[PDB]
Amino acid sequence: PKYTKSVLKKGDKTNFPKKGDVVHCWYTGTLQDGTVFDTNIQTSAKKKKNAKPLSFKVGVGKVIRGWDEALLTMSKGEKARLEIEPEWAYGKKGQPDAKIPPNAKLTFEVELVDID
Ligand SMILES: CO[C@H]1C[C@@H]2CC[C@@H](C)[C@@](O)(O2)C(=O)C(=O)N2CCCC[C@H]2C(=O)O[C@H]([C@H](C)C[C@@H]2CC[C@@H](O)[C@H](OC)C2)CC(=O)[C@H](C)/C=C(\C)[C@@H](O)[C@@H](OC)C(=O)[C@H](C)C[C@H](C)/C=C/C=C/C=C/1C
Repeated sequence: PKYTKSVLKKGDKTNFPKKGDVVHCWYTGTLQDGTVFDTNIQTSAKKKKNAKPLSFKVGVGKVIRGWDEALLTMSKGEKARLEIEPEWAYGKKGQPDAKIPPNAKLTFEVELVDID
């Protein structure tokens, strides 16, 4: 796989998402030099899902390839760090209009909040 995952806080080890499911996630993304280019983790309130965690369906290509594959190995509660090679993120061109330089390897802390 072209990502690397380190478990930072262990999940419940029972509830894992399948390719069907909708996952609810908090995240922070940093570029190589350390600058966080995006987070949804909030210092005003979490409360109550204000603001709301990210939601998408796993395994169906709604998100970048690194996220899609890594979410399938996480259990509910798990906070993990993910280093994703450019090939499994925004690749050669990157996404300039969204702060992603060309050929950036990207590091994300991700936390699985809930699965339905
Ligand atoms: C302001 O914050 C943005 C998130 C930003 C966008 C730009 C990137 C730098 C970034 O900074 O986040 C970022 O941190 C990032 O790289 N992320 C977001 C967190 C998950 C991983 C990654 C990502 O894959 O983003 C995604 C990346 C940008 C796009 C994918 C790239 C690969 C390709 O396979 C996919 O095609 C399907 C599109 C953005 C998302 O996580 C959102 C949730 C999903 C989509 C937009 C698409 O799946 C779309 O499909 C048409 C949908 O079905 C959605 C649900 C439809 C509804 C109406 C739109 C919601 C839009 C929400 C946008 C949000 C909260």
